[PDB]
Amino acid sequence: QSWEARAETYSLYGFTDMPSVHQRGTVVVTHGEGPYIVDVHGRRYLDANSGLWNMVAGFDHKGLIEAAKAQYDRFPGYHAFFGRMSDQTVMLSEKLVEVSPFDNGRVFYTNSGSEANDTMVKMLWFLHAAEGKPQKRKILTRWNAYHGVTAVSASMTGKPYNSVFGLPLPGFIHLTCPHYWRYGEEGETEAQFVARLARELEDTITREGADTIAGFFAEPVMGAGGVIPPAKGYFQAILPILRKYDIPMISDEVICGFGRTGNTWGCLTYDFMPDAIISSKNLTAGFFPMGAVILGPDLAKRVEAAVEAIEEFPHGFTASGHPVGCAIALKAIDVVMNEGLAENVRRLAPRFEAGLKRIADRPNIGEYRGIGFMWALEAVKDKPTKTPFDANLSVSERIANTCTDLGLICRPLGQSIVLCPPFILTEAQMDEMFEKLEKALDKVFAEVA
Amino acid sequence: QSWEARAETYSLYGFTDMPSVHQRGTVVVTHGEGPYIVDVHGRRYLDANSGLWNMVAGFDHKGLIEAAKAQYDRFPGYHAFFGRMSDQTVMLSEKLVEVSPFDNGRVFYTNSGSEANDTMVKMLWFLHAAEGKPQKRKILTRWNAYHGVTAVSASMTGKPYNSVFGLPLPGFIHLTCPHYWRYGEEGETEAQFVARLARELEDTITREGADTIAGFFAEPVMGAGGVIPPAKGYFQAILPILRKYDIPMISDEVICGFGRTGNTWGCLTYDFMPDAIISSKNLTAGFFPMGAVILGPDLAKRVEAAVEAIEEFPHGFTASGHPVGCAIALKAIDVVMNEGLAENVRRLAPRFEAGLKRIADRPNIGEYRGIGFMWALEAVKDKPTKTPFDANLSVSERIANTCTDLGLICRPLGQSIVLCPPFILTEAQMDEMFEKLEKALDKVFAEVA
Ligand SMILES: [NH3+]CCCCC(=O)O
Ligand code: NA
Ligand code: NA
Repeated sequence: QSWEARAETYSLYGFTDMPSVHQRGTVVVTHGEGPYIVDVHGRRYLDANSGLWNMVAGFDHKGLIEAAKAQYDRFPGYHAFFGRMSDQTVMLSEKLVEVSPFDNGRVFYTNSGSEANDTMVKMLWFLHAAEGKPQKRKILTRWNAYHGVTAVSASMTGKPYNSVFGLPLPGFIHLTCPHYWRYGEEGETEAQFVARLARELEDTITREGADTIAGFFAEPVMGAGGVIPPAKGYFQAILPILRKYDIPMISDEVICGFGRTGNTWGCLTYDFMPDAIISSKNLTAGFFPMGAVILGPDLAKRVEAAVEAIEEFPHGFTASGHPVGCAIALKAIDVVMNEGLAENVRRLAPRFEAGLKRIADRPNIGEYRGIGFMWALEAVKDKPTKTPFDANLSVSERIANTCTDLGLICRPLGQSIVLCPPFILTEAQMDEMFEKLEKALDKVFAEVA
Repeated sequence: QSWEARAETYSLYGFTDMPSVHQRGTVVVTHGEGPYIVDVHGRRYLDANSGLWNMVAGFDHKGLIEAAKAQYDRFPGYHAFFGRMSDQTVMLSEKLVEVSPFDNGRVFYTNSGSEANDTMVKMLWFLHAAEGKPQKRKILTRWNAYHGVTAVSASMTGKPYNSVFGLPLPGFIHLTCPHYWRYGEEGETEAQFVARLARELEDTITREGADTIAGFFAEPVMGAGGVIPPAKGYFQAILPILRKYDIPMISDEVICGFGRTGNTWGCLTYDFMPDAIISSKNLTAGFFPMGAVILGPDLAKRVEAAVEAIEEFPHGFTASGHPVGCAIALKAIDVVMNEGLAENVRRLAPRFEAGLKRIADRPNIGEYRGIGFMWALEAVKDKPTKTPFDANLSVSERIANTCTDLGLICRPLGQSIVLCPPFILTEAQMDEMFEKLEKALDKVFAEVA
């Protein structure tokens, strides 16, 4: 019984290309060092995807390892219901409101980012109903958005593949993605593009009626949708319209939270104030499953009041507010902001951007894009016309597979080659990643020209 | 700035009475010992609730503590997507199929039971759609059922409190609860009761159309709905009907999995064979957030064939199949099943019954119920007629409160008192539990009767 065999026999794989995994075998990982992972055959890889955006401190950070173990020595498990919670919970809440852009606020916990978005929607429904508008339920997101995998968070996610579940559910509207390169019109400037989306939102609000719309969620920079920075002035045009019609604005900071963008929050980087923040991933540097909904002052007041009218918030997850996870997050927050990880991103962003600009030079890259330590190259069959490769060429898989074969974990989402390495990444490691990526590109584009 | 005050300030409370957490100190917890917890001032309490059903090994178990720590030392975090996963992940999937009632099958990972129920539903929509019936979407559960708090899992839950959210969503149907004592009609026997719910199921299927019904979910014994064993023969009547009409049966084993009913699974205790299992909570003895969906032979083959047709299953949570969680799970499973914990439940269940049997003697306990290490006492004003006390006497929230005063954590649910202590409980600690409870009951029934 090999590892590959055992894996195939018992696993139902999620987000796994099945013809790749049948033909190649599951890669079974035993440990890591810095930004490297090592499999059971001893084969070693530079994971330029931070595992899954979240391992910003690498795969063996001593401080974080030591922090987790200490909390298990102290108090290994508990909950946050019935008027009881850990000291460690009370601590993170306090810490989180502080690092947040809000002056004061409140914090509710989940296990995943998906749960947090799901919770956020329910909070909105609860809130508008208690404030006299039970019909105020619709949820606005963007095409290419990714907000998670529960029925609701998947309805929030703007991707063709949710049709296999018969989603989105009624009440979830997808507006145009602010990706200027893809969706900008013949001879339309970036400013004209941003004005068209401001206009498109208002039309939607007119079409549906503000009294039926409960919220607007946005990632500051779109992550799993393939690293899409917003067109210039998007949030500046977008927010006032939402204030005008009394539509809560929620910032999904699950990827942008704590550093990847060049700041503590994506909404800092793009200079807007949300009514609430959804945080996860980096929150624990992938050491423990944690999610957080951070309500800004206005929603905090309103939710709090709404609760006391009824006497209980009948919502919550078994492991939410976990002593271990809260401890880890404190340490992770401290490590990122005070032990140089976030600054490392700001420092190396210029060089990272220089590498991609060099790489984008060839016939089959349409553009490069991103910010800080989150970036993507777009593969095209024809550059002038912007036309993608045929589905049957499986260009995405070829690139992933070839990268893996050269010792580089790089995961393309669609025809968007994504790079989101840990923050602990050294200039030499960054060179390693580029050199490996380039070879992969040469090989694949020549197979496929 | 006290602990109580810093708690109130930054925290949003889940499943918490606000009139009594504002009234009494918000209890902040530092550590534990065996089945006892210690707060920030130094008071000890016997937790007859295993934290939240899940701390079956107690709060300071040596082995689990070291297993958790050992894994942080070896590989503190990863994911299970894109053709990769940790060695821990593969061992756990193997061990879950073995330890489950299924001979063979497949495992999908979540962080919580709510996530896992939400997932199972999505799987069913996916599967039936792939097999040519996209309208097969409706989900059957029972009144009083508890399945989670995501929009979908809360819709599955049969509790009036979800109306604050405008839930249940369309498609979610609650059958009568199999609680003979409460829902048995005058003169009607238990055998007749079951016969009637059987008829109700078939009438519901006939009326909706079997092609529109995606699955049937049940807790073998209902937990957070107040510890309810099914009327005798229920699952023996329910199953044949579900099979006659091609409706997948899912056993929600989130509370009942791994020992609490006196067997490895609730479904073994009640001698029925489901099509898939939802597991969480005890899986990690509460040490880590983990959920699992274990598909039996038929649904495994069928889901895999559907995934295969489209080449990728577009579902998964970032922390799914986490290396630490799996390593911890793997250890909890071993501790419960091989180190006496499950066995101790069987050893002490008749003594547990004997205690409640005596307590239920009072004119104010209307009934005891449960099995293994999960029990309820139901409070009543008049025993002959089964009328409860008036709601405004908060007769349960008192017993819970005066219990906490006496050093016993005990959860009130409606008019009933719930006990589900850790599996490690000694005979002496069990008697301490009864001692402290009888005193609480004496004090509260004196006042209220
Ligand atoms: N956070 C999970 C990323 C999922 C990637 C995909 O859409 O293929
Ligand atoms: Na702040
Ligand atoms: Na088995």
